[PDB]
Amino acid sequence: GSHMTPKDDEFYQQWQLKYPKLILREASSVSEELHKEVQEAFLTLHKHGCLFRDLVRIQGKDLLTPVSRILIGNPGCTYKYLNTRLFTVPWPVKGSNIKHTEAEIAAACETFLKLNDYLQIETIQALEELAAKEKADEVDIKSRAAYNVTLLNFMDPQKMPYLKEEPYFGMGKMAVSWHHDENLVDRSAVAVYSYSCELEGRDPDIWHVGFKISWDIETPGLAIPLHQGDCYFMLDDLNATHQHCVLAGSQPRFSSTHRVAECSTGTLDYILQRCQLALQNVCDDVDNDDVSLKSFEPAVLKQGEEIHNEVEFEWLRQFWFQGNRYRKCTDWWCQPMAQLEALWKKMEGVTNAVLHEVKREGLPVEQRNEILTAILASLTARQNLRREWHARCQSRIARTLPADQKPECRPYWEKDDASMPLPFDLTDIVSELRGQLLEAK
Ligand SMILES: O=C(O)CNC(=O)c1nc(-c2cccc3ccccc23)ccc1O
Ligand SMILES: [Zn+2]
Repeated sequence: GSHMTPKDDEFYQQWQLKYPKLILREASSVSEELHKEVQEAFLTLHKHGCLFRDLVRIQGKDLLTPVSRILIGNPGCTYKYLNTRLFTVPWPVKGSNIKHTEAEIAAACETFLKLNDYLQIETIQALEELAAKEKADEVDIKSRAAYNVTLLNFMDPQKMPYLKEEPYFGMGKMAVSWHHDENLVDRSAVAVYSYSCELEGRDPDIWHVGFKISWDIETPGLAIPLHQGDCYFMLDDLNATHQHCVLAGSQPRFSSTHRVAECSTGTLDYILQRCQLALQNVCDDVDNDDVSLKSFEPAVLKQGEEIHNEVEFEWLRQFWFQGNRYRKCTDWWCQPMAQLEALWKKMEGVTNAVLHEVKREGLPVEQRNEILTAILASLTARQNLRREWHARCQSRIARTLPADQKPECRPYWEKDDASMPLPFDLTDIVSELRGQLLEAK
């Protein structure tokens, strides 16, 4: 089990033969102005403390990433990985009015937008070249380079020295283990700008990106040295056929990883449209607590309860688990989250209305049982997911974080709370409904 670096004769040919959708643009091909702007933007976002270690979940374990991160991108866009939905700090894309940041921060976002445009152009060029090599559509290519977000990383290996050893090729210390990037548009490229501050095998003191073939530890892995401002590109199916990792050096290092996030169910607009659809079933002359529904058709109720779950667990809890970090950097999401929370509270109202109907004196049991069968999976999931999020929020690792990042379990209410129609813990309700469904016939 071994690896190759530029110091190996076989390196270049092995790069050609087993890893040709991996492209490398050395810092030289990038303008000094852009380097400067980008690097000052990294340092800027670092000074203002905008990068946070994520509290992710892997194989059922709550883990703090060694790396500090922040997501920057199109307004209203999210990127979900390791069960953790990141919300963009917005950059000023076309027809945008952010009005949300502290001067320097905004300028940094603008910069990473500029970086994004450049890397996009380079990715398009390289993908052209690749298709032309293949020769020996255009919309597809522009589509696979349309980076809508960048995920920024920082790590100081001197302050963060608790790093695993690369287990298969002897590549040494890993900042990030072997993985595929999730939640990307199919066959979409990833473009990385790497900014490192200042013998057998790979140089331990220099940062590398490592690549291997999926399922395969026989084919030697590649360890690519990254210096200051080097760029690399994972093109086409590389991210699917291969795995990559980050090999830490000794100095601090920043990176900007530009992605086409698969946000078809990952944007504010999308989840507001979903909420609007759920509340089509609600009589909406006035906003009060007397929620009354237009139909108890099972399909409509199932849909409603499914959307309720989606806005609660994919949006509100995800957002508040992060402890309102990035309020530091922008207030963009404050109103939208308030709005999604109000919509969700109304849906608590809807559920209550269904539970009210299910108990109604003159409701024929057949219709009742149709309703129960329609909503039960949703309520069961709501209960299990609430147990999970509550536990995730209270975990030992979670309580150790600063007060500026303390996982707020939200929304959360006590039974003594008369403002909420339904209890947080639905155990008894789900029991009753199941009991009802199995009554003698
Ligand atoms: O810095 C580099 O040169 C390489 N960056 C990443 O690979 C990277 N990968 C992920 C990532 C995305 C999706 C799923 C993952 C699963 C495990 C580890 C990283 C993952 C996140 C931030 C990153 O910076
Ligand atoms: Zn990755």
